[PDB]
Amino acid sequence: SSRRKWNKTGHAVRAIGRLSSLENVYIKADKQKNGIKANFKIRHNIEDGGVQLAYHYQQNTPIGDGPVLLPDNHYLSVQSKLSKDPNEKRDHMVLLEFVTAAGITLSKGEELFTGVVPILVELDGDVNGHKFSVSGEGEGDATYGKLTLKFICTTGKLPVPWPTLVTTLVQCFSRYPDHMKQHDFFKSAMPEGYIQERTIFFKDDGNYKTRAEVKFEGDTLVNRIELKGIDFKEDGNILGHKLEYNTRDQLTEEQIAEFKEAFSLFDKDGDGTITTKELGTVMRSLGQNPTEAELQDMINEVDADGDGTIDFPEFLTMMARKMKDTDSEEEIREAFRVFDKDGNGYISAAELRHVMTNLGEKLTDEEVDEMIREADIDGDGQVNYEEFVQMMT
Amino acid sequence: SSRRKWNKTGHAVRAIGRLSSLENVYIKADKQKNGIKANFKIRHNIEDGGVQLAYHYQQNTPIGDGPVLLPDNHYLSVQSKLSKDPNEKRDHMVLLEFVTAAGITLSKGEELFTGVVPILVELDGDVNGHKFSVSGEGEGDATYGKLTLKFICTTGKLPVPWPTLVTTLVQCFSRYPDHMKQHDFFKSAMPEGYIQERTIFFKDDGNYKTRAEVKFEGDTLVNRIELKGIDFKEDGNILGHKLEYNTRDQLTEEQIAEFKEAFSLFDKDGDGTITTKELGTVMRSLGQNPTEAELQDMINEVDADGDGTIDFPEFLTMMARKMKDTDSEEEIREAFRVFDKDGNGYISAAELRHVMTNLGEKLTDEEVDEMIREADIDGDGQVNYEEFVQMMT
Ligand SMILES: [Ca+2]
Ligand SMILES: [Ca+2]
Ligand SMILES: [Ca+2]
Ligand SMILES: [Ca+2]
Ligand SMILES: [Ca+2]
Ligand SMILES: [Ca+2]
Ligand SMILES: [Ca+2]
Ligand SMILES: [Ca+2]
Repeated sequence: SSRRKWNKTGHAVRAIGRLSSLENVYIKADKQKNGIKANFKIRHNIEDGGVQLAYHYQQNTPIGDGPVLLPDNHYLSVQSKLSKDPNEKRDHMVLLEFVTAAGITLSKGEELFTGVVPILVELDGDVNGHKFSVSGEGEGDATYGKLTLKFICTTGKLPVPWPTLVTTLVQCFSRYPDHMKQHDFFKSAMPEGYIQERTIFFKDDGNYKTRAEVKFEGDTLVNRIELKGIDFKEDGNILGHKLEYNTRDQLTEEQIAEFKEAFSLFDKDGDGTITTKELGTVMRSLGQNPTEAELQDMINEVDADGDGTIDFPEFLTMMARKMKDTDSEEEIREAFRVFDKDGNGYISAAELRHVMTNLGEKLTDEEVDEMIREADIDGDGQVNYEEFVQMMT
Repeated sequence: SSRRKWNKTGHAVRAIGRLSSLENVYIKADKQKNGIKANFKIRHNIEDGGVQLAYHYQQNTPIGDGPVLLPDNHYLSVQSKLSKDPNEKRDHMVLLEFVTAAGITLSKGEELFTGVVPILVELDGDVNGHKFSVSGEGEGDATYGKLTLKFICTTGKLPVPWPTLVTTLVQCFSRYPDHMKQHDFFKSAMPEGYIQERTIFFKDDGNYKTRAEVKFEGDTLVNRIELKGIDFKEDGNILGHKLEYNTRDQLTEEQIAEFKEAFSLFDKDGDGTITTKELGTVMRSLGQNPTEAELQDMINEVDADGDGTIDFPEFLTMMARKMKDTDSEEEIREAFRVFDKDGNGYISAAELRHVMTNLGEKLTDEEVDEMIREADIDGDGQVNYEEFVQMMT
């Protein structure tokens, strides 16, 4: 039938789009410049529909003369979230970002990034003759590939949309997994730093050319940029400000922080990933004793890059999974039974603290009492299943 | 805060459940019996909530004396869909199943399964003294790991729920990828066949013990089973028929068949998986010429078992992906532009046939006309964007 022919041809053509839709940042060595090159495309959603493509071409070279690491081909996977500060009057962007290297299967610089690192960003721009500046500050935690920053336009109104400046405004904060440590050029160039140059082509519109110096100044990682844009159309998507600010929707900063706290309970050594030993330790603490092979099978069923561990973005994907309403409810039932160790249908204060302390939290009885009090609708001093449901909902 | 503590502890406990939730069928060699062993658990949804667990223990041994293949540890991934025949008065089950081997990273028997194979299934059962029989027939297409069968209770009312009999009622039809051909015990035992024995333990209830002979009789693959159940509770979930029949919901047989037809357009050699060469061929046919490395990157971003190809269940996952309403609409825009080769905003009959013939279909002009006619709301002889949207929606 014609409708069947349409449907199947449609699927095929849509499949081409999904199969060919490279969203990752692809990195290759540039041995002749003792550095790297990258290319990728950014899809900027246009207000009221459509996308504005931005083709990125990138090259990086060391500032110092110390030896650096030149990588085999690989990529970075980026999850970004843009938001606003309700208390901020200046034109601004709040940014949360997780970035993880992958694509390859199973020293001084690395040490600089094991903890939380303060970040300063400064950009002076010229787009079609319009002069502007941006300042940003925040922190980087390369262990989880995490960035949190706030940027301000210090010259008033930004003459271009914030999302077009995201890639320009610190890939040294990417998480490189253990088996890819020898492929992290960005950290290897530290503390002296690297130069990062891009041309960014906005299709049917102008282009940005950027040059940046990324280096430590004392204990702060600093990104200092010059940007120049040319050939932009007065009422194009850029100068005409026709791009969406943030994506609809997104699991929000607060929820992510909750999942991260949960993640830390498993990631006992704080190295940014969960191993079989760590999952085993957690399960053993709650009374379950699966074998090493079983733990490996368990991790495999939710391991996306086959590295044998669950990193934070993998943890997030597992927990953000859709779930049928029936599965969701049964999962909550199973969770209740975990808390309710004696199976009497009520979570006591003693059972709550046993669970949390075993997971690796350090609560006083008074803190446990307050959690109980929060959920204890009928005031009997315990949390029944119905009360537990509300609390988890 | 207490709510934050609850939320994060909740996530952690729920994460344990999702991390530990082995759903795959785990296969290991049983060299002493010249065969294999397996174990897995099935979660049967209980009507009005809850799950009935069924712990499976399995062993298989060859019927013949010819040499067989003993595998390294691996697993089978199963997607099953139960349905009913509205025209069927007998107690019955309609079943569609895709089964794919994995878990291992990068002869006479195999040949028997390269095409569609007819299947007959017969089971004589005794559960708590209740005698019953089931007959089934259908086809297997191991190339896609696909089974399609219909089963009838030939003794009247089935004294147990259909879903509890699914695993008992032909793993020779699993798709084993090229790099795992030496690990396919099931096909290696053919045509002479194998004995398959299980004990299935239903938690807080009775157990099934099964013995089956799976072998070719002429050109038909036959599964002949004896089942005995003991210790079942009169008003347990089994004898009391308290289990859900099918899962809510599921992309339906008709949609899957459309996606399979779409898949075949890429899978030009019909070997059940899409390579970089095949995606390249398809894209080249529509005017796109990505490099081999680009095609490999493209496939990687949607490759789940890292084997470097996209099999049918991987294709389905890619196409069943959630998609934000805005992404969905832009994807349809991009698809339109593919059909509308001259960019005039209208898909002509000439443009439609060019697209379909290049994808690898063989339509007459009259068939193309009918597709146009189906979508051509305003009768101008072409398909505009609004008309295209309706057709894809
Ligand atoms: Ca760890
Ligand atoms: Ca992983
Ligand atoms: Ca209790
Ligand atoms: Ca209570
Ligand atoms: Ca193929
Ligand atoms: Ca694959
Ligand atoms: Ca046209
Ligand atoms: Ca028309």
